[PDB]
Amino acid sequence: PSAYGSVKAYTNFDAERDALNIETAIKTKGVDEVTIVNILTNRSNEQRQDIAFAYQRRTKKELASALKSALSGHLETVILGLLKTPAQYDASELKASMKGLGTDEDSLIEIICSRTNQELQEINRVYKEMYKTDLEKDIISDTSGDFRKLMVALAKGRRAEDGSVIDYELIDQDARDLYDAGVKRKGTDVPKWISIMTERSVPHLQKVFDRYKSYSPYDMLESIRKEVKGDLENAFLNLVQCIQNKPLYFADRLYDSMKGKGTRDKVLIRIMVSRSEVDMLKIRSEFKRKYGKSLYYYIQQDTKGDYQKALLYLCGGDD
Amino acid sequence: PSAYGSVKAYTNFDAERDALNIETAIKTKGVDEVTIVNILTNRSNEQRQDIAFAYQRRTKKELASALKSALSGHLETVILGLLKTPAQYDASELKASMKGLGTDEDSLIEIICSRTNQELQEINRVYKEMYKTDLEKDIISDTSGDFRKLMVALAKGRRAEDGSVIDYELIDQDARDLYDAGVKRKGTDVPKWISIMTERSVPHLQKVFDRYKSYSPYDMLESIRKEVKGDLENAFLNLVQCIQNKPLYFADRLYDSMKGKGTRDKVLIRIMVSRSEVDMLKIRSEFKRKYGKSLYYYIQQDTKGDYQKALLYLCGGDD
Ligand SMILES: [Ca+2]
Ligand SMILES: [Ca+2]
Ligand SMILES: [Ca+2]
Ligand SMILES: [Ca+2]
Ligand SMILES: [Ca+2]
Ligand SMILES: [Ca+2]
Ligand SMILES: [Ca+2]
Ligand SMILES: [Ca+2]
Ligand SMILES: [Ca+2]
Ligand SMILES: [Ca+2]
Ligand SMILES: [Ca+2]
Ligand SMILES: [Ca+2]
Ligand SMILES: [Ca+2]
Ligand SMILES: [Ca+2]
Repeated sequence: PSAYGSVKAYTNFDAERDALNIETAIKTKGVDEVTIVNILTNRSNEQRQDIAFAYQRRTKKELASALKSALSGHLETVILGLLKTPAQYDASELKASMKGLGTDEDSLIEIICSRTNQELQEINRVYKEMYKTDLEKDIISDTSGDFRKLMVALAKGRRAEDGSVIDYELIDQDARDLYDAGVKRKGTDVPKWISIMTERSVPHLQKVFDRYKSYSPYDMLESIRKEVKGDLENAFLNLVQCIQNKPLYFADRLYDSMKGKGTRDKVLIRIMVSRSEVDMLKIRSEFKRKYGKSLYYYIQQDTKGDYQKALLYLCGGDD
Repeated sequence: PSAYGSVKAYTNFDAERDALNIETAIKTKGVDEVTIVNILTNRSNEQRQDIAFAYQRRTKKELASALKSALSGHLETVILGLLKTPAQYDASELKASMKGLGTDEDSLIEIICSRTNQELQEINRVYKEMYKTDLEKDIISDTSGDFRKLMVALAKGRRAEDGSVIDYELIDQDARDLYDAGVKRKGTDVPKWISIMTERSVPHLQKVFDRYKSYSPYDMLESIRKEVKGDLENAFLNLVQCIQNKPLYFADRLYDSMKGKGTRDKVLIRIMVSRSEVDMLKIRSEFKRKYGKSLYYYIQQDTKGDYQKALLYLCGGDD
């Protein structure tokens, strides 16, 4: 169990009682959204599975579809998201980003770039069972060129596992190689860049990016903005952020989702849901440090209603 | 479904008739090995299955069991081998290689590196279906290290599968990558090697190896002999030979089993049996081309008795 999540297993818990309470609030006049939120936002993801199992034993009807009926708008999205397992959620999100004409580059990049080997292995499995097809083949189908190559590599989830040993020689070499394949020469050797950033372990790459500043006038992120463009650039920039500092990566995505006019609800929700039981505490930490005010504070200003309430619960506090 | 095999189905078949003559030969005084070979080594594997059935039905005893008792030495091994189905044979040999302290690396490598996806799948099914445990597990328990990773990957039999289109860009990239991962750098990146050599299709790798010769002063085989050692080396050398020219791979194996004093009978017998209905013609072709005389010739010189005849029948002709 991750210690940096914001949402934790409810101390004293009973699935069957929750199921009853949920249904009650669902049957009530005008629906008792408040209750449904108060319960689901304060139960771990695994406890939610049990509640969905119990609710079906009582009503013979699937909790998800029931709640889908009683709810609507952004709130519905949030709840239906908190009910799926992490892999199911991520799988459905990856499927959604590729559904129809076009590709939601942003969201495809976000998931594939931040998930770990362990998380990806489970996603590939669930994605197959859920959509009777492989994530890979789906990815190869909606993307092309170098972006496709990069996304396929990351989705494999075969990055080397971090070793107890620091390979200073390899770090330097990988550093020079990154400089030689880009800033140092006209054009770019994208395959070399891809090879290294997807195969080396994160800890190792973190040091590589540091050594890299010793050979290049520009750091990795900057060098990227200069060497590539389009979806490719977007991908590398996201991936490098996830390697250097993931909690920070998400705090920035969260900031971008609310900073301006309106709200990019699709992004805000996915993060608040998927990272609630992972590193929400570090994210809030990085967010508060960088922007001056709490994440909580931004959510208050950008959202309202039960929807807001839901998000503020997943946030955890820092009011 | 193997136009290049030397042993093909006997036209006027009669599982019954054959079964009878077998029983007669077995019950004859001193045992009539001559007619037993004359029959079994001229009937297709699928046919021998029917003969085994008709025989069991008539004697209430198992043909294999009967012959094991009636025969001995090298002949017994040849016959007992021919009675098992391709999958069953490979399975047993495979198991035979790992049973007992230590591991017969050569036998294990030969089978794992030369079998195609289809053949491997059926072996995986028939293996557990025989020793009540996944082949992979047995392999993992007997193997260790880089050697293990390679054997496990090959065993899965999930190599890319063979297309229409030649991917020139990928052929070059793989070659350059193989060099960058081996001869060009201090040490070796065994994972990248395993990755490329186990996941790309054979027609593709053949070109990869040719193109590789454009980056390195030494070809793949030689590069391997310099980059790695022990079982790992042994495996790679075999694997690459199977990719470049399988019939030649086997001709070379057959030649090594007889070139010197005595005879590595196990190897000779396994190849003669396991390849008799697959590519024995190309193997004989490649053999005569490289060594001057025919395979028939070498077998003739290295073996005698009824054992000799069986091998000569499995071989084909080309006196
Ligand atoms: Ca209401
Ligand atoms: Ca609804
Ligand atoms: Ca699409
Ligand atoms: Ca788009
Ligand atoms: Ca450049
Ligand atoms: Ca650019
Ligand atoms: Ca806003
Ligand atoms: Ca005799
Ligand atoms: Ca015997
Ligand atoms: Ca053993
Ligand atoms: Ca050994
Ligand atoms: Ca080397
Ligand atoms: Ca060596
Ligand atoms: Ca000899």
